Amino acid sequence: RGQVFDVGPRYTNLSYIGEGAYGMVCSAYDNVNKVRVAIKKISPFEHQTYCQRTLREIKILLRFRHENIIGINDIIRAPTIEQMKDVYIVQDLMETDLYKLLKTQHLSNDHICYFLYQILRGLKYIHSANVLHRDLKPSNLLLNTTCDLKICDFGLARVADPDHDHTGFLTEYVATRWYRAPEIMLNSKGYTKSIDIWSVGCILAEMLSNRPIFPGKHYLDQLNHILGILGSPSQEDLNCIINLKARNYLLSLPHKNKVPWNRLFPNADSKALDLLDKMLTFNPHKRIEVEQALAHPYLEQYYDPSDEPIAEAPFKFDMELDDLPKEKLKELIFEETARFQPGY
Ligand SMILES: O=C(NCc1ccccc1)c1cc(-c2n[nH]cc2-c2cccc(Cl)c2)c[nH]1
Repeated sequence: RGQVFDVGPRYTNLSYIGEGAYGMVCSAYDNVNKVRVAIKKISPFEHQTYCQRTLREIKILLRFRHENIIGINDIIRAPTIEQMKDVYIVQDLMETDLYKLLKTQHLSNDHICYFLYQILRGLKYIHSANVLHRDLKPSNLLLNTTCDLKICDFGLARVADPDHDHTGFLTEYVATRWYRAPEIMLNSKGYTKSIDIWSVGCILAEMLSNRPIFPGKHYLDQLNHILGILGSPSQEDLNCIINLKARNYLLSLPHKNKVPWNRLFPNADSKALDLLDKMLTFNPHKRIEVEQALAHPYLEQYYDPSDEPIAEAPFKFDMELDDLPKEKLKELIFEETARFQPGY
């Protein structure tokens, strides 16, 4: 529908689901497994940025194997790099994403607790492979008819690099704004696992009220919203911010008191709010880690370290495809998708 969707013989009966930039997603029938599946068309070979997000995601999703992470069952493309204009990614078909649910459905504490658990169970695996998602948000969280959750879209995911994390004040950033951590606008490049935890916390706050917690309308407004609820950062939290332009801005701000979680979330579970507090901690070094998040009393009826697997092996270092030209990426996208062609 709309435009060309050439998913070959093995997939039939196309139904539009949704799209976006350099992509488009339909549902089809897998004749080999007799089950309906989701397929996403990708046309990234235009400029490097698309190719870059497409290579990462294919490279990661293909090495990752986890119940709460979306997998790639199949990849359809042309037999030659010279004929390849599009690439099709076959993935599990899910009923919906968390973004849609929050629009019309009120979640029970049980649903909130289970959804939270699956997010962290999957995030733990991701960080085990030394990888950051870096764009966690409701729309990147898929649910099926029995409320099984799968994290998707690793287009902004990078290998963790905490040693080269520092940067100047008000540094431009690409991930979704409502879920950007405080330090992003202050002095962080986003190469620390503490980036993801913050977003999860934003997500946990949004699940409690069906509203985004920090809905900034622009870059610096995002920091205002956060400071408006957590209140002024303490002296010790302020001493960790060594960058002067960053520290002075915070200093130039009038003293603001923190708003009690139970003031914002009246009918929320106390154990939930306590964990929310740990996740939405201003100081990234103090912010609770994922494996602590699971061991938290709130997730007590699900927590089981033996049933929450980690990666067999991480990614050695940051993927160097950062300054790699359009041509080499297409070649790499081509080489990464080879295992799915019949002549292989
Ligand atoms: O990768 C995915 N989404 C992220 C994304 C990035 C760029 C462009 C489009 C989608 C994705 C979603 C799904 C999916 N499975 N079942 C339902 C979906 C789905 C739900 C809501 C919206 C879409 Cl567009 C797709 C499979 N892959």
